[PDB]
This record gives sequence, structure tokens and C-alpha cells, in this order.
Amino acid sequence: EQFRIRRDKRARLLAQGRDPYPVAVPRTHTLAEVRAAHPDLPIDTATEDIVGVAGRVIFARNSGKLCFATLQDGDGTQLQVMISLDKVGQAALDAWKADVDLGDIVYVHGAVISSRELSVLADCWRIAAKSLRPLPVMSEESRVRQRYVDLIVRPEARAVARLRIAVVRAIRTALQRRGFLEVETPVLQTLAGGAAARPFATHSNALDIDLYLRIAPELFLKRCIVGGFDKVFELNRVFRNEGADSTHSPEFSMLETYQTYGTYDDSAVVTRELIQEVADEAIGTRQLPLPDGSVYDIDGEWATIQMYPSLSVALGEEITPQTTVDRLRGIADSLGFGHGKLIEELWERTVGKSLSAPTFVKDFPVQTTPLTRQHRSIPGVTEKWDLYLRGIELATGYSELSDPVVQRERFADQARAMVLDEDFLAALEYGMPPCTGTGMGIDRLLMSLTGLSIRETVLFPI
Amino acid sequence: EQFRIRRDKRARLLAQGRDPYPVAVPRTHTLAEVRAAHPDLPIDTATEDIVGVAGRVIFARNSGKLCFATLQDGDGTQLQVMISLDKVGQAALDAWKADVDLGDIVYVHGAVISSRELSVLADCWRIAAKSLRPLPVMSEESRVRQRYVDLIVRPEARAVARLRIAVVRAIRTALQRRGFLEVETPVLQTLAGGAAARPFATHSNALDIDLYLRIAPELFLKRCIVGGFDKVFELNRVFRNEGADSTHSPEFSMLETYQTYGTYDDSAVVTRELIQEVADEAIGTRQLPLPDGSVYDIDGEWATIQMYPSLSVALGEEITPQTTVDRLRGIADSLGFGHGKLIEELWERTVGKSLSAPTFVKDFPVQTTPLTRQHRSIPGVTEKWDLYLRGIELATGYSELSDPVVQRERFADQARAMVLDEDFLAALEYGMPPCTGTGMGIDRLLMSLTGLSIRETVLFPI
Ligand SMILES: COc1nc(N)nc2c1C(=O)N([C@@H]1CCCCC[C@@H]1O)C2
Ligand SMILES: COc1nc(N)nc2c1C(=O)N([C@@H]1CCCCC[C@@H]1O)C2
Ligand SMILES: N[C@@H](CCCC[NH3+])C(=O)O
Ligand SMILES: N[C@@H](CCCC[NH3+])C(=O)O
Repeated sequence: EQFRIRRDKRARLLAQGRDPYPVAVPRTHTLAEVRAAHPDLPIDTATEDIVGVAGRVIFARNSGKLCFATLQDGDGTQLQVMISLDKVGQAALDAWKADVDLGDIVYVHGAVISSRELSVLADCWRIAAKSLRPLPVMSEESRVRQRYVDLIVRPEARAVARLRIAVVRAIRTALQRRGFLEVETPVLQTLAGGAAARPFATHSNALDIDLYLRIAPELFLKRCIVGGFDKVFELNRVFRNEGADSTHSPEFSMLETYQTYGTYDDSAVVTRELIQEVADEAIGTRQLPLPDGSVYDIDGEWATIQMYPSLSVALGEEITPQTTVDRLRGIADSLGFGHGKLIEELWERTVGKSLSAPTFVKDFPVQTTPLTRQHRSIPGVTEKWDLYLRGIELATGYSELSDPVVQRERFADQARAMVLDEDFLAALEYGMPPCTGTGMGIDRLLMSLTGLSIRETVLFPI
Repeated sequence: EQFRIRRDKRARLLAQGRDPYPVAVPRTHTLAEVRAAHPDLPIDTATEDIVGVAGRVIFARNSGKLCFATLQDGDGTQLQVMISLDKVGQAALDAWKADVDLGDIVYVHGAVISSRELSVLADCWRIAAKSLRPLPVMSEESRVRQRYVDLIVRPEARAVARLRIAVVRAIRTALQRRGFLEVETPVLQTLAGGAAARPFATHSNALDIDLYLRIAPELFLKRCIVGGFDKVFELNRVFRNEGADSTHSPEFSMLETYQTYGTYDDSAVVTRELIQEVADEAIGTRQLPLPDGSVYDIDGEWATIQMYPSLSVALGEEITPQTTVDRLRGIADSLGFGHGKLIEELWERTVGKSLSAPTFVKDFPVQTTPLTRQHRSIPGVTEKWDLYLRGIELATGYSELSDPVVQRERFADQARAMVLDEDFLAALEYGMPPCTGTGMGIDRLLMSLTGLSIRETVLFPI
């Protein structure tokens, strides 16, 4: 109902030649600037620094000759204003009382004082924007459908938003320091490769064909390696047309990273440093406070284990690349399609879930890692690692497969379970230097670091 | 045919227990590093700095006991190697001759010398990747279908790639210095607004509905302003499902920028500074050399003109918001749907095309600018500017419309030519502070700056 009373104040403001949505108000300072400016003012004293401030009125308290309000700047910083009859008022004071509702953006020019709390006493004031909706005084799913309100009302929403931003910047900063070049590769592709997922498809009017939103940048990033990029990354959305859960969303921001003349051993080190550097820059500790109340320590060195041996220890018997699917099925049964899949699942069900401290698992089944080079010495496994951090499957790195003939096979096997990515394969046949790539999810990153859900870490999900 | 001879060398290398795609080669330096290290070496003298280098063999010259090759590192830097019988050879020399074709990535450990040109004489050497395709010794449309080869063979492809990267970084650096925060807003939207374009649509399996790839981030970026972001930008792809031409592609990278408590006058200034700063960082001059052979000067201050007056001067009569479509049709006819459209078209046909120096045109027809605030004083126009740089329609800035009721109208008018963006409108009714937004295309930016076509400025178009 207050919807309608607010709409009428708009109408009657227009009519009176007051401007409720003016083009310009001469804001001299953010409220934060005024605070940092007057840190320790003798309380109940005036100073002749005149400012023009603007802010959301989130608290009113009217009292005849004198009205107080809390201006909250968009970052959360607060300044109190005092609308007084004696300063420049009467009609001003009336208009204040009549015109100014909660959630209204307001500008006030005046002197900076402290009251019997840091305030601005007003010479001038003006509405900067009239709200036709009061703030609520929130369920998780209304906070997310209306992030703009969440951000106005809930400090933590403000902090998380800025945290993601700072994390993302930390990442770019870390990679740039190391000489990585950030490239833009295509989102719309004639066929979407680089990972295991069902694509989003869209019809192009230009070309009268379907195109596919990228599931991952790998294959184009690999083209950049062919083309002589020494060190490239890309930090941007990918689209996997599948179901949503606590670690999975159909649209999400992902980092991929490619470095010539290093292996999975090298990118493991960088990934660790990168994450640690992000924590330091964006969180300021490696002793990560959780909503739990607990503390997760990501400092120091991180353990590396091998999938097959670690699984072997867990299961009480030697599991190798040679172990049959009939054997693995049986073990699987005893607990409650193919070899590679069974190993990963058994590993995930036994070793995976038990990991607390940050851990790399390396040396993966060849069948489930089409894009990663075969191990330099161990038969039947690929040089891939996964990083688990706080129990979250965070990141992966590969010693990348550059052999076009092997690579054509790996894809043929895939397809039989038949048009391949011929251009990708062509690029490889021009020669790709030995190189190691990583992938890492930003939401999972933030999750692993903070305890926040995926639906808190993106500004505008659905 | 050489396709097949190369494939056989792979096969016979495998067979002999040589590794043609090894996991790791111990590369100590980039060729650029070795160059910077030995800038002025007395030519035809040896030095006992041992290095391990790796590079693409792009030139061979075999001669009995001694073979020379050019290693080109991926950035374009060149080092010559000398494969000699006397160093560590005979069988080595034979294998070199037999095993190493052009476009092969090769590693060589050895001493750094200058010959009778900076070279490495080899103790050791190894194939790092075997190419199953020779380099061509290129049409514009094969360069772009195979950028990876373009990048190997054509220096200018290398330079342009790195230029775009440096421009994009320059942009982020410039905006960050000014306190802008880069946000990620959704690419997949329930309805795609913020501009005039037909969307790409994609079916979601998760939600069993169509989604729309964003045509622009504005409406979500505006939500961020509501939510208290003072200064936000987003630099990322947008998708407009329309035809391709020399200034238009269906997928392209675009910058949008939002700043609270400034107007179009303010963002005009920033846009100018931003562009000038980009030129300085990424190109190193504001006297822009063109393929033409000419020089385009983007230094100093840029002229601002008004659409209606400038058109009036061009046409020899007063054109105002009040001029009828019947009048404009007639004028249009005399040269060779609605008022706003006719003004822009007439303006573009008369004043637009005649502009050489960098120029802002401001004060636009209300009918064609649904999202921009009405002018503070001039009836019938909005506070929008377009920037033309080197004749290219580069950028725009608005004093943003924050009035939810006016905004609902503007959208209603649009739709009648009927479901609106209710959530966007809801956000506005929570109150958006006065603010100015800009948009700018990266490809157009690069084009305006360099003379390069849109099909050179993106790494992987199609
Ligand atoms: C929300 O994040 C994700 N959403 C989806 N749908 N899928 C994935 C993620 C996500 O974070 N992923 C990681 C990306 C590479 C790093 C290794 C672990 C995962 O594959 C996969
Ligand atoms: C290649 O760049 C573009 N491709 C398409 N399809 N459409 C546009 C571009 C492109 O650069 N645009 C600008 C974006 C905002 C700045 C004002 C001028 C244009 O609208 C529009
Ligand atoms: N494309 C991978 C990430 C890169 C892995 C290293 N080449 C994924 O989506 O899983
Ligand atoms: N969305 C605009 C760019 C931002 C204009 C300022 N609000 C466009 O695509 O034209």
C-alpha cells in the first residue's frame, strides 16, 4: 500500500517543480571520505569544513524543529544528518518531514559536527532519488532474486560482493606478475569442447546454423600455445547445460591457465601459490575463519597422493590400471560403465570424502582424461592432478597432451560412446610445445575459502 | 603429401624409443632472455654461459658436419642454433638431418656464441614437438580460420594479438586507478535488455525454458548502482543476433561503466582520458600511425556538438524536437518510421560522415534513447553523447534515467511497437542514485586506433 503513497509524493514533487530524480547533485565526498577526514572529533563540537554528501536514508527520527536521519552510503558507511529549523528551515523542515521516506537517496550540504556520532548539520538539502518501495525490515531465495535490496540491507552481502571482486583481481594480479597474458577466446563455437558437459545451443540468424556456448576455453587456449603464447590464461564464464547443485551451476566463472615447458608438477606449485596469494590479498589470512566457527589452515605445503595407490590403501588391495571392471564392479558392490570411471568413483567414495587438509591427488585413469598426456613412466595413467581444498573439488592441472595422433584416438574412443574437432586436431598437428594447463572454479574457490554457498558468491544467479 | 612423411617420422620416432612429444624439456631461458643477456657480443667469439633453449625451427640449412637452423620462440624472437658433428654428433647429426623438419619445436642445450648472428652451439638436443604439417610459405579468411598458423608465420598477427591484450589491460588499469570495481553480471538472462538488438536464445535443460544471452550488461550494472556500488564496470562479451559487417559482429567484447553522482558531461571527460591513456600505454603515442600512411591525432581536447543544431546547420534550417516526421521524411527524400530515427539518420548522413577529428555529439532524440534521462533544460532531448573517433561510432555515455515511472513509459512505448522487465523496473523503484554510464566496443576501439579490421582484432572470429 505504501507503494501508492510513495508514487503520489513523486507525482506531487514533479508538479511543484521539485526534481525527485535530478540529473546532478554536487556531492563533494563519500561518507567514508568524511569519516577518514574527522576520525577523532571532540564529541558535541562543530568544525567549519563544509561538505556536500549524498546517501540512503535508512533511519529517520523527526522531532518538531529538529530531525535526525542516518545516511548510509552505498558501501555501508554511515553519516548522520540533522535537519534543523534554525539552520535553513521551516518550509525546508516541513518538506523534509513530508517528502523524505526510508530508502530515499538524499543529498545534504552543510557543516560537519559531532552530536551529544558524526553528523552533518544542513544548510541545504535535496532529494536525489525517491524510492517507490520501502526496504524490508529475508529468505535465501529472495535475497538472490533481489540482490540489489540484499546489498542495501545486509552488510554481509556488501562484503561478499566486494570479496569476489577482490579475489578475481588477486587472481589477475598473481598471474600477471608471473607473465601470463589474458586472452579472449570465443564463447560461441561451432562445437564446444575442452570438458565433459552437455552444451547450450543457440541458433544464429547470421549463419542459419546452431552454435554452442563454450563449456570450456581449453581447446582455443591450446591454439594460443600453438600460436606461440608462452603463458596465457582466461578468466570468464563457461556454460554447461546440466543440473544445479551446491557445487554446480549452469553458468559459472572459471579460470584456465596454460604454461609452456612445465608439467603438472609445475602447475601444482603455481596453483598452490596462486590460491595462497589470493587468500593473503583478498582475505588477509591463511587461517581461514568459517561460519562453522572453525579455522581452516591453507598455509604451508600441501600433500600429494596418487589415485591408484591411495585407493589401494583404502580398499586393502592393489588396484592398478590392469584391474578389470569386473573386479571394480565387485568392490563397488561390496561398499554400496568403464575402468576409469570406476576408479575415480571408488577413489572419491573412499579417499576423496576423507580428506580434510588441502591435498592434490595425481596420476589419473587414461580413459577419463582424454586431453591429458600419458604419464612419463607409469603405464595406464595420465599426468593430471585434482586439488581438494576443504573437501571441495577446486582445481585441476594437466601435463597437456600435444600428440595429434594419440589425441585423435582419445576423441575417437569418446565418440564411439562421428565428427571430431578437426580444427583443434589440425592445430595440434602444427606442433604444440610441451605445456601444463590448469582449470579452477571461482565459486568453488570462494566456497572453499569462506564457507559461502555458490548462491551467495555470484552477484545475480538463477 | 608431406603430411604422410611427417606422420611416419613420428611413428618411427616412437618405435625407436625417442619421444617426439616429451612431457618435459629443461628450458632455462626464452630466446628473448638470451638476447637481452648478450646484447653486444664480439661477433665470432664464444662465451661459457650454458643455456637450454627451445624454439620452432622455421629455417634449416644443412651442410655435412654442420647444420644451422633458426629457432623462433613463440613471441617472434629468434636464435640460431648450430648442430655440429664435433660438439656431440655423428649419430646426433644424422638424426638432426633425418628427424627435424620445418615447424618442429626443438630444444637445444649448449654454449652461446656469435657466428661469422647470435647462436647456440649444441652439446645436447631433443625434439620437443613433431609437426605433422609444414608451415605455408595467406588470404584474410584463412588467416582467421587458422589464427594459430597466422601467429606462427606473420609477425603482425603476433603484434596485434598482444596489442588487444595490452589495450584491455590498459582499460582495467585506467578504471581501477579511478576506483571502479569490475563486476560479473549474468550472460544468460530470462530476458535480454540494455540495448536494441535481437537476442540469441538457448534452451535450458535445468529449467526447461528458453534463456537469452545478454545483449548488454546495463540493466544488471544498474542493479549494482541501486545496491550501492559507487563505481562499477564490466569488460566482457555481449551477443547480438544480427548480421556481420566491418563494424558489427554477433559476438564482441564491450566495456560498460557506471559512476554515481556525475552526468554525461562527466563521463565524456573520463571516456576521453580513458582512450588517451589506452593509446599512451598500449601504443605509446597519441599521433596514431595508420596503414593508410597518414597520422590521426587524438591528443588534446575533443569537440562537442549538439545533434539538432549541428543537423540544423547542415540542412540549412531549424530542426528541433518539434519538427514533424512529415518534414523530416521530405528532407530525407530531397537528399536520397519515427521522429527520433529520422533525426539520427539525417544527422548521420550529413554531419556524421563529415567528421574527421574526434568529436562528441550530444543531446539526442528522446524516442531512440529509452534508458537515458531527459535533458535537464532542453525539452524533447536526452542527455546522451556518442563519441566518433576517426569516423567510427566508438562509445556512448548517458546521464542515466533513474525515474521508475518515466522508465516504465519508455518501455511501454517500445513494446507497443507486452511483457516489460519488471525486476529491472522494481530495482529502479528501490531508488537508483543519479549516475552516468558509458558503453564502448573494444574492436571499434582497436579499429579507430590502428586501422585494423574487426576480423584482425579478435583472436578467433567466425
Ligand atoms: C559452480 O562451479 C561449477 N559449476 C559447474 N557446473 N561445473 C563445475 C563447476 C566447477 O567449479 N568445476 C570445476 C572446474 C575445473 C576445476 C576442477 C573441478 C571442476 O571441474 C566444474
Ligand atoms: C564489433 O562491435 C560491435 N558489434 C556489434 N554487433 N554491435 C556493436 C558493436 C559496437 O562496437 N557497438 C557499440 C557499443 C556501445 C558504444 C556505442 C557504439 C556501438 O553501439 C555496437
Ligand atoms: N577444461 C578443463 C580445465 C583445464 C584443464 C587443463 N588443461 C575443465 O573444464 O575441466
Ligand atoms: N547498453 C549500452 C551501453 C551503455 C550506455 C550507458 N548506459 C549499449 O549497448 O548501447
